[PDB]
Amino acid sequence: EIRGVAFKELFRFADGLDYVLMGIGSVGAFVHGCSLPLFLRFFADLVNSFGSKMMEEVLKYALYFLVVGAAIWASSWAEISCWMWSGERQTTKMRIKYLEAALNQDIQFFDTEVRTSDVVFAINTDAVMVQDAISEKLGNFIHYMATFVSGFIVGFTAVWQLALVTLAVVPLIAVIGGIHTTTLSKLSNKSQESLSQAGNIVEQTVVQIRVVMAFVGESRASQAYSSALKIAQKLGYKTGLAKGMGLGATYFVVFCCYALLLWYGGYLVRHHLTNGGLAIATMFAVMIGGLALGQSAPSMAAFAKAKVAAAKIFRIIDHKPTIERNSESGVELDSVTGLVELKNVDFSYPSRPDVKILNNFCLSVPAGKTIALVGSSGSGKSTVVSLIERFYDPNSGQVLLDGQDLKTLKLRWLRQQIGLVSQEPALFATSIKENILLGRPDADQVEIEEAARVANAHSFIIKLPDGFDTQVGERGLQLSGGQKQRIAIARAMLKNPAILLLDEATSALDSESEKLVQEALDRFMIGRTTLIIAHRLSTIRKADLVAVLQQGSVSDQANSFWRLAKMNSPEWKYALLGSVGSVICGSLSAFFAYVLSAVLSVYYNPDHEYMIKQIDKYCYLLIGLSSAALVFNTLQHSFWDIVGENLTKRVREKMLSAVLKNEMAWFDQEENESARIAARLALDANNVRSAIGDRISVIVQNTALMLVACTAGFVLQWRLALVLVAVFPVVVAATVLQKMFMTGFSGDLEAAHAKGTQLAGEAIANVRTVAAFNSEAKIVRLYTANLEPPLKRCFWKGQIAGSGYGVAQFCLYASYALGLWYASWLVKHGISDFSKTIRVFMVLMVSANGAAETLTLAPDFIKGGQAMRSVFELLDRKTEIEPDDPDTTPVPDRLRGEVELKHIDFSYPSRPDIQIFRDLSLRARAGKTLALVGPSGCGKSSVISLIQRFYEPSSGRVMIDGKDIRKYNLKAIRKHIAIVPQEPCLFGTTIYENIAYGHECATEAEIIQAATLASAHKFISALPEGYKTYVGERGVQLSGGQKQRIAIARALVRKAEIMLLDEATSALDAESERSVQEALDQACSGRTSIVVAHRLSTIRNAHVIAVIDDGKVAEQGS
Ligand SMILES: Nc1ncnc2c1ncn2[C@@H]1O[C@H](COP(=O)(O)OP(=O)(O)NP(=O)(O)O)[C@@H](O)[C@H]1O
Ligand SMILES: Nc1ncnc2c1ncn2[C@@H]1O[C@H](COP(=O)(O)OP(=O)(O)NP(=O)(O)O)[C@@H](O)[C@H]1O
Ligand SMILES: [Mg+2]
Ligand SMILES: [Mg+2]
Repeated sequence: EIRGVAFKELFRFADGLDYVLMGIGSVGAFVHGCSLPLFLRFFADLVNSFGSKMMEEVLKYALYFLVVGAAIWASSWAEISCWMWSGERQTTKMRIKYLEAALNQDIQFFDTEVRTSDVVFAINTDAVMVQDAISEKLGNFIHYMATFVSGFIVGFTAVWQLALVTLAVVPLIAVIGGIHTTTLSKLSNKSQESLSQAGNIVEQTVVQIRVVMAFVGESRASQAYSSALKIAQKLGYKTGLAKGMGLGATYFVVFCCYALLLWYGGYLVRHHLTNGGLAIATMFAVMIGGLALGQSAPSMAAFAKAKVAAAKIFRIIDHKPTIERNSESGVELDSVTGLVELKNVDFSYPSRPDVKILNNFCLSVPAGKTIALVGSSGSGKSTVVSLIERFYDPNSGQVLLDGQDLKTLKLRWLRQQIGLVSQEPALFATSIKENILLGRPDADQVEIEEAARVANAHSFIIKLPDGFDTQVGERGLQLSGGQKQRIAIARAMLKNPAILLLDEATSALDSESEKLVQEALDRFMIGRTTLIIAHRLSTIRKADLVAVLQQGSVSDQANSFWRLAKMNSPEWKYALLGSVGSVICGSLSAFFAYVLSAVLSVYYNPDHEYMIKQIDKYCYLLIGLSSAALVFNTLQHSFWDIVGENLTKRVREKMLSAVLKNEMAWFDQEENESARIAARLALDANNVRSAIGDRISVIVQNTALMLVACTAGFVLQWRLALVLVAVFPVVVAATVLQKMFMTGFSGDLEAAHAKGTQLAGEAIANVRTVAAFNSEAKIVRLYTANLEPPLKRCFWKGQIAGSGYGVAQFCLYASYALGLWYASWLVKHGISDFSKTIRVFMVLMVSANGAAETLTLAPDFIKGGQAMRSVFELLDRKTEIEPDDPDTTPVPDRLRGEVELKHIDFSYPSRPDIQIFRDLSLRARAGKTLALVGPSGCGKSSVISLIQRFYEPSSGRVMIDGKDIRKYNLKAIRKHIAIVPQEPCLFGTTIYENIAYGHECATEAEIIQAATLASAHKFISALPEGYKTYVGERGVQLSGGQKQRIAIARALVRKAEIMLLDEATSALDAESERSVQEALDQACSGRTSIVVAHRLSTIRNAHVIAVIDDGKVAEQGS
């Protein structure tokens, strides 16, 4: 465990405006806290002048009443509004600083101790925790502490002995608070770690959603999510028990102190030290102070959790990169020529330090000559590029640029002078114009068009209906395989480099397109040096020099609450128990007041023996009620917290199931992206937990207190005015809370922050891409621009919450003061008695304090309405393609494999103007392989997407074994289909689990057999941990050939009747490609295949050869 930061450390992001907002909020909280005890003492001093003509007194007291009401209104408004706005400002600044600190970390930091889900969780949940600490909760804590201090001061003014003996309660409260905060901080640390793991599971599931549904992995993902959430719910159970114990102990100590105060006051009255009224005022003040201490628990609860979260964030924020770019003092060579050398480079990756990738590696790329880096799969090559880009510093060697060590000069102008086309083109979620513009932000439109033209990208871009502004793709999945690669080539070529690195730039392209791109590059590489990694002889022939790499060298209720209750029925037992506890607790509060007020009339009896006996009896009653309050506070808090934990866990499971049940058209939307979906789920769960589950107990307790106050008013026959004043707080609280909830339940602008979260997710998922193009500052600027609208919306919400709290406080104070005036007027005139009114008004004060505690929950209700609307909008949505229709034609156990497409007319939901298929009739024979060929955008992968019902054809019929796939069970039919994705990314797990993802249960021997049949066993066994090696966030800690061989092994261990396959032989050496192709041909004999090929030599015995020309039925015979 890591120790949390100091409380002061929470305020390192405050500026002058934040300081003045915090000061105004603190002044308002202090004045609001002192308003009540000074008001009571002022009435005590006002009684005499009220008894003592009348019109002048009434007018003066009315104007003083108006002044005090205005002061209370302003103070209670500021205490909420200023604190909310200041907390939001500091939280936004801290999020921006966290993103900026994370973005300029080393590359080795992102495959070691941070993931994309980790940063998303830090931006969302930990930041909300820190905000809740520095938001209006701090203002409430200051208000309660001011109330306690004011009560002690006025008690000291009235009776100094009683105030002094009251002052002995603070050490016990301090000890209880310290113990409770320590336990809560540790439990919250563990719970937050578990929740981060669960969020990682969710994000990884959504990112690879096509692979997840293709291999029927929704159930496994849901089970893993539930298993992760079980730990969090157990820690929540423990947290609720700890909170119950703390609140019970605090109430027990406060009530025992009350009884001791009562007995000591009786002793003082026995002598001639103090009279009745002074003890009355002191009892009132001490009661208010104890109630304030009781209500100040949620602030202390949030403080420790947010201290832990802020420690977690500040660990990343204060972390300094080990590369240590020499931005202040670098060489900054002026006229770079192009001579780049690797001299005696000994390099081993930080993730696997034992494996030495390069030993004594020497390679001199000349000033203006091209080097073709031929070599084996998983042997240098892409690592060498990572050395030139300064992704990793060489461990025991040197990298030189024009005879200058790269570590002695800043890497900013390096990456500005290097144009990189990586193995996997990492495209962002913006438009393709912004993706191309990443190379040079300050470029004209004509320059962008020229860069696209030379990179052979203009033809397919101008054909798009939206042109260059086409905003498609999260990982580029809304473009074809070659389109995103050509866009990456255009992006790299726009930034005119002196050194150009092409790590398999051609890779997956059509023959004509590949020739055009390579010729344009050749006429583009005349004056600049280039390092090219390519396993195709076409580029090698044109290359100037060739280097062979071997062995690392060179050779409302109706729609929100009742639906939750129906969903969460099998907890109404626990809730009921907790409910009664809360109710009981509230009763004691009222009851306690009554008892104390009764003692207030015993003090005046001259009979000392009878008075002493009454004092003793009431002291025993108070001790019994104190013990009961202890027990029932513990019970109510523990059970309400277990109810909240069950609520949140069931909500999370239901939301994840709803997300995973949807179709591709849903996932191909800007709102329904992986980082945004994960952030939505996490924020919704956190809001329905903290703002609803943690407030139901206090809501029902205060409601019960107010109702029992009204019931005692009816039983004891109070006047109609008194019961009206008692009822008024209930109506005010109900109206205010309903208004805040409806404000929350109607409208939002969280999508502005959701865009920032998604931008951070893309930036962290593509740290190599953002680093190579020096786009960290651009990402930070876009993040700040996205975060401003949430800042202003939260400003407005804080304004309305402060106004509501202020008006409610003013109404309560006005009602109480008018009641006080009426009661004193009744007593003076003798129309009513005295002791009865005293009990009436003590109970009234307790009820009003409970109502204020209820009113304190406005922002929580607003965010609870937000969360409820979000979760129910997610749940209500119904999918277009149901993953499993119960009433379907059964799938035969031995599927023949007669997959066909008849008159298929298909248009993607996104960009629906383009008609991908116009009357496409493709047929695959039973058990025979079929090859799909054509241009890049002809739709070869669209056929694969149509086979698995990712999207439905508009007017086409896709047929399986002579039966429509629509009338089959989608989950059942998907178990007989095995695919390999076009760009085979892996999950954030081991090789063993990645391969085992293909089949439900496949023990160990089957996994080994699949690995051998994919010719992947050799390198996996050569790894230090074998099949248990962690492969990275998306398989980043592996080469392309190894990743694709692992994907092939997974598709093989699926052992399906219809292996769709694809161009899975790319990114593989000629020998490796031949071995994999021979093994696949041997394994797939007798089973139908729909393999697509870009190199026609691979499909030598593919039987039927089908071309896709004009998106229609082209030649199919051969
Ligand atoms: N971040 C990383 N952590 C650990 N190992 C890594 C990492 N990145 C790459 N490797 C390993 O580096 C080894 C060789 O370097 P690499 O650059 O992947 O080779 P390559 O020859 O370019 N592969 P390929 O493109 O498929 O032909 C592979 O076995 C990888 O598993
Ligand atoms: N989700 C999507 N939304 C919109 N268009 C899409 C989407 N997915 C694919 N496309 C388009 O579908 C067309 C064909 O792409 P694809 O189905 O990958 O064909 P392909 O022939 O397999 N490509 P390639 O591997 O490069 O040869 C392209 O114009 C894509 O931009
Ligand atoms: Mg490579
Ligand atoms: Mg494709």
